[PDB]
Amino acid sequence: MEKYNPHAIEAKWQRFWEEKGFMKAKDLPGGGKQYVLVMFPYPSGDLHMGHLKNYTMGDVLARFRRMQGYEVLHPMGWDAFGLPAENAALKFGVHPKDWTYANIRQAKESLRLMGILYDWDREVTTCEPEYYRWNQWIFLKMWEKGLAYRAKEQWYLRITAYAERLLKDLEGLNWPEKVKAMQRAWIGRSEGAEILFPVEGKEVRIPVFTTRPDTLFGATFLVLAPEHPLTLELAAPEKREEVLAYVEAAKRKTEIERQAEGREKTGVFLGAYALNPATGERIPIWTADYVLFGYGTGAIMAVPAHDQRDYEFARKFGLPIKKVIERPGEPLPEPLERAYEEPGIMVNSGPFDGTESEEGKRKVIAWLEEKGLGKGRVTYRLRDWLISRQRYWGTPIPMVHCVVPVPEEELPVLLPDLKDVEDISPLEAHPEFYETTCPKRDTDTMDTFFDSSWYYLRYTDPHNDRLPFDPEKANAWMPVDQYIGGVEHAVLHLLYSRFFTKFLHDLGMVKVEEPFQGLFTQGMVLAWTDFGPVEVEGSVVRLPEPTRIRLEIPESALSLEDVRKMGAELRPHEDGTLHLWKPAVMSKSKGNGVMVGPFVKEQGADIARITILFAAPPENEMVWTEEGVQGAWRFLNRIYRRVAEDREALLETSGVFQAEALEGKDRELYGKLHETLKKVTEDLEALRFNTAIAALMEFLNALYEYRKDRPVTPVYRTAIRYYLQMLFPFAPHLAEELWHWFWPDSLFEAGWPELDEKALEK
Ligand SMILES: [Hg+2]
Repeated sequence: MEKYNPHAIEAKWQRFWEEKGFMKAKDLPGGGKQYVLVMFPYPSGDLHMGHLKNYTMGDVLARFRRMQGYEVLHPMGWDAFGLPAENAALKFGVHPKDWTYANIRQAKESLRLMGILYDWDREVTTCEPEYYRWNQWIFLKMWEKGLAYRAKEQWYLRITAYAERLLKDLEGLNWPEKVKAMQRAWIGRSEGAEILFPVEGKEVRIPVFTTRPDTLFGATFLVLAPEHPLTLELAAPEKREEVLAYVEAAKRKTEIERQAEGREKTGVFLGAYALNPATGERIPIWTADYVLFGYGTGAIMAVPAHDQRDYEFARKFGLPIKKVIERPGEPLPEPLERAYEEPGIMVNSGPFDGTESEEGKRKVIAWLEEKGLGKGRVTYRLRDWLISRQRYWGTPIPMVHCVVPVPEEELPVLLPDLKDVEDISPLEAHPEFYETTCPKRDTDTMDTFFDSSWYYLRYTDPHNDRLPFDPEKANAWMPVDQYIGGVEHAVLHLLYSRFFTKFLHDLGMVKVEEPFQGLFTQGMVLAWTDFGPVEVEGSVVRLPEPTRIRLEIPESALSLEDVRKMGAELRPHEDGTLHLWKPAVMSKSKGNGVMVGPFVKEQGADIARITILFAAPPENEMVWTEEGVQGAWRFLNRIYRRVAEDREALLETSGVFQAEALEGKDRELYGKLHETLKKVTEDLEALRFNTAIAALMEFLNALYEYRKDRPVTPVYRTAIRYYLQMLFPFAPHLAEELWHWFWPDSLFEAGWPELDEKALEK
């Protein structure tokens, strides 16, 4: 009897599935659908098992949903723009376009060889004009809606205008809490307050914003930015000269060097005074370079005792320092050597004395609103999105500097046609490019994050040359049911995407306001890596510089316990010394990547898929090991052997039987079959792919145990049929192969087995 052999059968089925177009997505789903999306990769060459873990996950879900009868959209594309292609050009002296298309061909083959099936008709390549013309289109619509502006002097997207919705809409979002929390923390909603300071002898009252209203009684002076309209106006007669000069000198500088840590503290007393609303005390008004006009109201109240910058300023110019916050368990030192910036208890704050700091902010705000001295104001840490880039390989900003927007019908604004590779601001060295008539071209390209903030919508209508996409098509496929990928480092991408969707929704183009209904997070794939020799003495491990550098840690010494805790192990080398080994993120740089092409050629696709899928929960990190590979071989070998051994008998057997009439082991098998179907189905729907495989391994053992006592029976034949259907999503090639031994059509046409509720009883 022969044995399982991945070679030949896999290439056979891969072509079969493609030609049959089983995974082609309909233009408009009708009565349900499933949109399975995996984060598209940067076209940087051949992929390794780390990348394939995500793509395999997507293929499993897609095949499963397809078998259930859903209309499935599982597309692949390329995040082609960016620096990678540019660095390559400067290295190999090749056009970025050529390097990209070559890498695309390789990655595509790697995906195909793993048995991954996409609707390639919906392929997108971001570096193509057919795609980035729509980036420019969207950019104009944002400009037209006041969401895109220029500021000193690059372009920005007013994402902060959606800060509140980006935060609020998270509540109804069914994502992992850890991801939602990272979104919340990045946006950073904070409770603040705008306080009004009356100016002695003047009509004007100076507005000041602060997140520490709890320290109001400690405000000993005000500080206006030099560019503040009140700096010169309030400047006393015998101070206007000095102030005027300072203001001018301030402009000659930049906000970076003004807010630069280390520089000496400079400033000028305006000769004018303000009244502290809380104490009614008279405080001097100053102007200083460290205060910028762009933030808050361009003016701040200074609380030396609780803000280190104000402390240094007060100390340098001899300004009063008043303590109003203390630690709960001890009074502050006297005199004060530095500012105490942490929460505590309010003191020297009139009626607020003894009030806990955080709660005190609310009391003071509420107090200010009642007396009409100030109001609560919400602030966000989230800043606007800087999209301007001085690079060649990117989407050109559709703007002209006569600042006029390029006409919608004149789009796209194509990139210059080089002559040199070193020729790559890059757009500035192209006179025949920026030289145009007013309706000079902008010489900046868009941050590639712009490209990826809506690619999932383009997939719904990839060939539309009139709009980024037809609302009808997009609304039919959206939202994405499961977005697959690592999130640990995708805070921005997720935020930017949600932003784009909400904007496109405001334009009436998208029904939903949240692009990803579900996040299928994937942990990193690791691989045992040799970091170098070490020297051990007692419980201490000395790390030679080369070894320590590869590990990227500050310790030149580790305890045996530290080594264990990090998941490392000291292993004897033939060189006669011990080396420190440890699972490390699989990446080309680390030189620990397991390339798809080579592996599949030497082993197989199903073997790789099972190795990845069974290693651990998808959300957890996993280590690719030869042990896992052999375990995969063993499992596939046993499935093949079981069916091969009973092939002759199975052929002469009918699968028709009466469940109620089953007895003994036959009835026991029927029960186990359906319990397995339930576990596998629910594990798949819950994204617990490793446990689904475990259930299949367990049921395979039950099949072997059954055949010890019973022959090939109708119920057994049905169990084999169901098994192959349940196996298809995980190891599609072997499943399809064995299926054709007894059945005519493809597993894609067999559907998903129907669960028998009653069989689960008792
Ligand atoms: Hg391109």
